[PDB]
Amino acid sequence: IEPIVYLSVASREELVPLSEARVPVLDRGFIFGDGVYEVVPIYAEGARRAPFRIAQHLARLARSLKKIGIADPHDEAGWRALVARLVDANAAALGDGQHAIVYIQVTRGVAKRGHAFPANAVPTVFAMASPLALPTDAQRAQGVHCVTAEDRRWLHCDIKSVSLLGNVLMAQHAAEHDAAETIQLRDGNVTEGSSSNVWIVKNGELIAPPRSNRILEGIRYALVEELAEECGIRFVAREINEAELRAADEILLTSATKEILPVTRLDDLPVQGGRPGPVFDALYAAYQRAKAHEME
Amino acid sequence: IEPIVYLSVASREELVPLSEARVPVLDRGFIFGDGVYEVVPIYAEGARRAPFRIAQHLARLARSLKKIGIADPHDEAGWRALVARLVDANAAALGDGQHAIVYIQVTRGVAKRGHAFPANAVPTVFAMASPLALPTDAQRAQGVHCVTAEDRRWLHCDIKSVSLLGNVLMAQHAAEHDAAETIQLRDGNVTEGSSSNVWIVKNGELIAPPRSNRILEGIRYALVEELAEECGIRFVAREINEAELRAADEILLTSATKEILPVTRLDDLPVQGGRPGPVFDALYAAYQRAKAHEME
Repeated sequence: IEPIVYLSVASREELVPLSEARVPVLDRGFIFGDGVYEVVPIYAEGARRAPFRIAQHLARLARSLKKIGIADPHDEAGWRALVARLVDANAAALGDGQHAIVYIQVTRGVAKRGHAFPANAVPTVFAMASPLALPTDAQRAQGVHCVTAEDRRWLHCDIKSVSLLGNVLMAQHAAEHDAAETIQLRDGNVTEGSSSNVWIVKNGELIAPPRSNRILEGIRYALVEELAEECGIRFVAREINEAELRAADEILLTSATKEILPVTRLDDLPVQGGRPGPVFDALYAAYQRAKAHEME
Repeated sequence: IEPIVYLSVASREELVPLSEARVPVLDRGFIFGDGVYEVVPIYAEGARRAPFRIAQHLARLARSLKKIGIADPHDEAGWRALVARLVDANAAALGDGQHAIVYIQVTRGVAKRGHAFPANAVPTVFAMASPLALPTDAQRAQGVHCVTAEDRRWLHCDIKSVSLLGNVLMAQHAAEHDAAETIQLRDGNVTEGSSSNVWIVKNGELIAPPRSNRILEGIRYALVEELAEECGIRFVAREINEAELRAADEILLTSATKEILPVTRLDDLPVQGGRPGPVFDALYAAYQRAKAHEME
């Protein structure tokens, strides 16, 4: 069964098979990377599918839109209804028991090509629901490999934008090095991954960089704060320099698709003893409780 | 008469009216800004249209493609033939005497959404010929206004990429300030405009920043070097700090669509006496000779 996607262009909307969904070539999403996006995890219990932290994802979408001057085309209820309809439309394509991600992209729309904002732009909206494969048993048990690289991205990383060539290059770098992610450093301090946030553990304390324009605030930033408090784990927001990263007791990744994931090799060297640590274990369990609590 | 555009997706190519040209929603140009582009000026003498410096533009296209790992889908002759066919196809839409720009965009193609390079990607190619309005008599006589801003772009500015949200924000900033361009500064030194290169004149000498990953090497960089030598104007490649920019005798912009243009107001203050200077005049005349010489 083919995925069914949502597409609205020039205020004309459709729900159609993926193979039939096409955008005009002059959409500024295609020409200028002029748009923002969200990825929302959708968990299945049999035929029942429910989003996780969708209020917080939609609040970020609103922030990303405002940051680049695109008017938000739906209220929160409207976005929620759109996502629900899209997920429902994909019940057969996904199948019972199958988790999903909902991808939402909003661009400034179609106009004569010119860099400044076009007068009276109508935003384009694209949304898709596709299967989500969470990190496996094996990956949680063994942990994953990350490499490091210099952060050469722009300085508006607080916007979740589709101008993602810099992130694409870092993801490809990771893949070429048999790694799940590239941990970027700027001025010798950790920023983030190509599509995940980075945490370390040192002497029983959970540590993350402070919120800033070098780092996208993941929906998991607030969540993991909550989880650490629940678990009685001290959380410290603080710059992490390269030495501190390499000497960490644990290194963790978070994202919508990763949940929380232990990093047990860094640039081909084991992280401590090369196995996931107890803070990962506790936070991962707490994440699963949070999923059950908020959705069931 | 509607513009006719070229589109190749998944190795299937067409020449079609603009209104009929659409790309699949999962093209990585739309999803990830994962692509590069060129803008080539096409000058008309009546019904005859000819590209200017197209060899150099195509060489840059090849460099941009290689820099992000996309295989080049044509040899130089193939690109030249594509451009010629496209311009011919648009003879009626443009009309006699009408200059054009040819826009060429190449993306990594359509695939399941994932940041790393997809295995066996077939690049998408989009090309359009649209009317070019050069800066007017009035603009050359009076000069244009620029504003300055901090350079918050990424650090691979040597790639002419379509991940252009950062450039879009700077172009919009300029428009909001009744300005033609935003001159960016990084670490207190001039880099470039949102879509143009920046030059100053001080004590009869032409000055531009050095080639680097903070600045796209315009096709006009080599050209203007040639023109300055022809005119007996000393050219110096050197960092320009903010003070030197504001105290310049002349400030100039170059791009395919601007040719060379004098900047006579900077952040709402006159540049010297607020009128275009003699180095602008000489270089502009030399540019026109170069056009006549290389194309006629």
